[PDB]
Amino acid sequence: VTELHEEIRDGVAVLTLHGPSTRNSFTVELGRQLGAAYQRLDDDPAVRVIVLTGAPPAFCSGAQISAAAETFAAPRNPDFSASPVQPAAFELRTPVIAAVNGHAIGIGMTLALHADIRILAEEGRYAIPQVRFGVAPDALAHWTLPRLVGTAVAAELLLTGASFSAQRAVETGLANRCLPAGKVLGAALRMAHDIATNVAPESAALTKRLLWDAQMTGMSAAEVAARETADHLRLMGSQDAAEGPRAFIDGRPPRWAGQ
Amino acid sequence: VTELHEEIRDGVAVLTLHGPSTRNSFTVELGRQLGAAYQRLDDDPAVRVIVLTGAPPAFCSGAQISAAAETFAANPDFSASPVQPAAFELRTPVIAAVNGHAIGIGMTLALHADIRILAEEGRYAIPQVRFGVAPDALAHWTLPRLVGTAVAAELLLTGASFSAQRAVETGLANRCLPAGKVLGAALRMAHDIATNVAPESAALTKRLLWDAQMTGMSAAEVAARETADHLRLMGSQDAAEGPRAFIDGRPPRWAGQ
Amino acid sequence: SMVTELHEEIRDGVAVLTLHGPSTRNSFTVELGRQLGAAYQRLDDDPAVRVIVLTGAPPAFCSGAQISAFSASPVQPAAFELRTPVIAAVNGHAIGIGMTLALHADIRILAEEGRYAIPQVRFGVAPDALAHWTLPRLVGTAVAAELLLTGASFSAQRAVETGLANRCLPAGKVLGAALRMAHDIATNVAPESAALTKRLLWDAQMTGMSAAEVAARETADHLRLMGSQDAAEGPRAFIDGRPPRWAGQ
Ligand SMILES: [K+]
Ligand SMILES: [K+]
Ligand SMILES: [K+]
Ligand SMILES: [K+]
Repeated sequence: VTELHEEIRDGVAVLTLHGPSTRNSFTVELGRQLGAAYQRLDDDPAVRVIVLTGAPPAFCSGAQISAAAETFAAPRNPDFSASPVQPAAFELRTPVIAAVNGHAIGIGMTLALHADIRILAEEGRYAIPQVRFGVAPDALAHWTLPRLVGTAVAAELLLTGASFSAQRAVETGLANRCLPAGKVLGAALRMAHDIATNVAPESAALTKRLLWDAQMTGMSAAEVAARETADHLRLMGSQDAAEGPRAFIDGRPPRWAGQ
Repeated sequence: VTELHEEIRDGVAVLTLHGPSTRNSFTVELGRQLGAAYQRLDDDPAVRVIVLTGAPPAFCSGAQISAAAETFAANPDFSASPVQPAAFELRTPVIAAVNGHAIGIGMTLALHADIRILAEEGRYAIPQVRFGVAPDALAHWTLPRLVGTAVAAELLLTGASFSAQRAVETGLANRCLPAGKVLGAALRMAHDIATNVAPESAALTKRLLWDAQMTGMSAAEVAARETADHLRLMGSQDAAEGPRAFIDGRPPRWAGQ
Repeated sequence: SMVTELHEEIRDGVAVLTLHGPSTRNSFTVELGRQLGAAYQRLDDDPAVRVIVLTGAPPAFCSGAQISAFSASPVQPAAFELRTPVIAAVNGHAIGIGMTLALHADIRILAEEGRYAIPQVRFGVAPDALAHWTLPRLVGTAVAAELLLTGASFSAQRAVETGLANRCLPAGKVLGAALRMAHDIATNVAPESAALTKRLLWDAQMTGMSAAEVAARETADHLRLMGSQDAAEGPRAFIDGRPPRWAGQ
């Protein structure tokens, strides 16, 4: 069993993948719980940011290989899905930061690719090696990965299943930052608390949803430009648009109301 | 109020955001002037490249925070895209010589250019969400197409500052240089295009590159447009002159089309 | 009258195609393009071929089109339309269509010393072989616009830093590195796993599939693979601590 732990404090929810005996291996039940937690936390107005992390020393070692030799495609309803976490982090209004504190392999990595922002441990092993086991990348990696690193880096990681370093993840655009493992979660939390304190709630929600809706649906430039205008009318019609500059000029923290 | 200055010499037009008392702050009226200049310079056959830059020591500090209260105290034609046409809609190449600080819309408008050279000493940020508004001037569309979704999400959702070096490392900028060298490097690049790149070749290439991004053209549609553009170009004078001039090691004498 | 020749060698699951034209630094012609497209199709269809490596007769990869004093896509099918992985071992100079055809490969390994450029606009023509589409999907729109609108030379190091290339190495090491990568795929990656992964990655780019459509195909491809012997063999080999033996190989 890998459990999902949850703690909410001062506007930041931390979800921890907790399976010490298996380096937090992914399971079907863990995927069900993670999707349910994403939805509930997204809906909770008190939650400004979600941080996803693993019980040290790993983030998520992915599918249990020794336990996956006879996972036949049995006919059933509901059927199997290659997207075992729904909703995906990129479907939420709430920003999601993956504090990848150690090894992230297979679906451990492809689920981390759903987050807006990734901070990776320098000491971690990272790979998407599904094709070396006779299956294929999952959880939308065929779509998320080229949108980070371009098609060549994506093809190399998906077609060879090769391991890559935290440093190469930053160099190629997969990850935002790399740090020693013991510093990763703290950096993610500092970033999360800065969003919770200093970024307006509706500003974050509309910006995240336009960024990702445009990717998900293939919006044209004209369609994105029109939605920025419509989102601006929504934001400028709320007092938070006056509070941001007022608080800055006063030298005080903003008192966000949201809408 | 920041003015727009314009100088055209030897096929290169330089537009300067000139507001020395405010780090070249942006206003809607400046945006209107910039869009109008883009359109006129695009239509001017003598202009091969447009370079956009700021009066030192800044590129453009964006919307003044100090001016926000007056704005929200007071338009049916409001747009989050206050510069139209965008640089990426033109036939004419646009280089942003980002000679210093570029903040907010100062940065998002710079993202419209084909090429960015950034000052190593500059402060760069898109901090709109920290002020209760959101990224503007198509940043939700231009930025992931430069740096990928993760760097884009970090810059847009946190509003954090970033260095010129990080801009180059991630794909936002083409080059970084000390501030006082940025404009000169942009001008050398602009004059190389004006001298050595055929006018219709630049126009068709820029428009296919950007039209395909703007409208999500399929690979098949892009391939068909390349074929059409080639048939247009191969039957023109400049397709003969380019190789002829190269074989002589002389500057080409372009006619355009 | 000699031409750039297309040579082919298949050994241990890896096909090497060589652009062999040392008299012209392996220049490209429409006829070479026809031969390359035909070889890509045949090798894709050959079950014995796990990976195709494209390379040039030293010291060049491909000097591009001849200059003098119909389709802009002269290689069909393109490498990215195949089921079979394609690695371009860009062992030297790749200019013009020499570079834009290299951009069709899944993976590029570039010689550190080589000159690279897409200089068509400097010759009164324009980028070709889908460079307007492949290039921004590697390096972003700014690096793409710079390379296409200036036509200027760029380095292998810059190619790796921007995402155009996967690795850069001294010229004399490039083919060896591509072959080691190819043989690792042939040995350690299941055939249908590579085919479906390649086709979904590229089809989604070619036709602008929505995220929902990509997710649905991942599920359908997983159902296909879970119904295949290689999905049993991968875990079984791992548990045994032995190399996998893929079906029909
Ligand atoms: K929430
Ligand atoms: K013009
Ligand atoms: K084959
Ligand atoms: K990069």
